[PDB]
Amino acid sequence: SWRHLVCYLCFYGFMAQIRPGESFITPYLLGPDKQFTREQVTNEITPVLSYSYLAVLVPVFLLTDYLRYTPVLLLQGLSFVSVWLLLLLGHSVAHMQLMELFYSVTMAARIAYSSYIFSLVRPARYQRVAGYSRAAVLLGVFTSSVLGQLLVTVGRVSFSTLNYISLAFLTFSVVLALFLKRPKSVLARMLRELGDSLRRPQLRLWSLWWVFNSAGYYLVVYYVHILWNERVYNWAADAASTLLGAITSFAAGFVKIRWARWSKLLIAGVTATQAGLVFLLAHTRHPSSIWLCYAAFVLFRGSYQFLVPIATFQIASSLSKELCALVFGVNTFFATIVKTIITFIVSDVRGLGLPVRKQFQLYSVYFLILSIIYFLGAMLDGLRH
Ligand SMILES: CN1c2c(nc(N)[nH]c2=O)NC[C@@H]1CNc1ccc(C(=O)N[C@@H](CCC(=O)O)C(=O)O)cc1
Repeated sequence: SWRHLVCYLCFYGFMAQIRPGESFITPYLLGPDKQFTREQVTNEITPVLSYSYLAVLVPVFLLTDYLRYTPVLLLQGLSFVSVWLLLLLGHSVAHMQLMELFYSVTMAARIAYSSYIFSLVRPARYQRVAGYSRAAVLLGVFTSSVLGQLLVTVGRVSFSTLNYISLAFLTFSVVLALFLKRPKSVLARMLRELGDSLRRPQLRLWSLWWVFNSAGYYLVVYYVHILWNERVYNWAADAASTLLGAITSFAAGFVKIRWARWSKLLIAGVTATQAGLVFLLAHTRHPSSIWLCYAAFVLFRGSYQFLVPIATFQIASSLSKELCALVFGVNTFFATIVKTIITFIVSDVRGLGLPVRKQFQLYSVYFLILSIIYFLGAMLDGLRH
């Protein structure tokens, strides 16, 4: 299986992220297809995603490496199929809450594929496979967005037919996941090994990056989404951003930079670049600079997605046991915790309610201080002689 091991896995990663009808879930609900209201979707349906995500991210990471990453990938595929079954056949708001819960389950289980990538290949070329995997996933997301948008805009396709197409694609993704090769008080032993592994320098630094920079990137992405929502150029920017992320993840898969040294400077410079990109993003105004702003966000996802195929790799090379998925899940869970803490701090009305521009200035400052802390840490241990 020289061709059936990593090529097939990246093929499945690409085809499992194809969902032409995913990007139009809201407008499909708000129309002469479900007869929903904006208030119903934005109170009783959308927050169910957040509730379920920061509840189901825990068991998924806790047991995902125990059952060898294949059954939970099949569960993610079946959960996408269940999401689209609820979408095609759902009237009460309870069914849409169930659909949001299942979509949250898939979002939680993405880490399972992220770690199954490392569980398959031999622990030597981890980086070159992480890059390929992230590139395949981002190509899948970009293809899904492009296909859905061109099907609804260039062609004349009703949302029902698009959702049927997406259901067929998800069924094929489940069929593809069926054939994946399954690799070879447990909680106390796992926690002890987790604490033992966190003492390593590279794993510690990159886990901190995943906890903080990923949370910042999620916050920035969601708030650019709401800011642009608050039109064809929106999908154009999102698709271009995903494409640049895929290209940069492939490049990171090809990167040869040493990691014992010349690594903290790398993360510091990448985070500083992200801070500058958000800095430019916040202060765009009525003039055509918005177009230039449209580029900056793309470069934003051209930076964070340049480090995920590296970070995961650098965590896969520092975990002696087969706990490469528990650490990824802990990092994602804590990133979600940090993101929701910040959202409670600023986004909510009961919190420090500020305009979106103020939020983006605050995120620029937060990325800048993260990069400054990383730079200070790099300089503190620079000599050690
Ligand atoms: C279905 N969800 C939803 C909706 N719209 C409504 N009205 N209700 C919903 O529940 N639109 C899609 C949304 C899903 N929300 C999200 C949240 C995060 C990501 C997300 O993780 N995007 C990745 C892109 C790359 C990838 O998929 O791996 C990211 O980097 O943020 C996707 C959808």
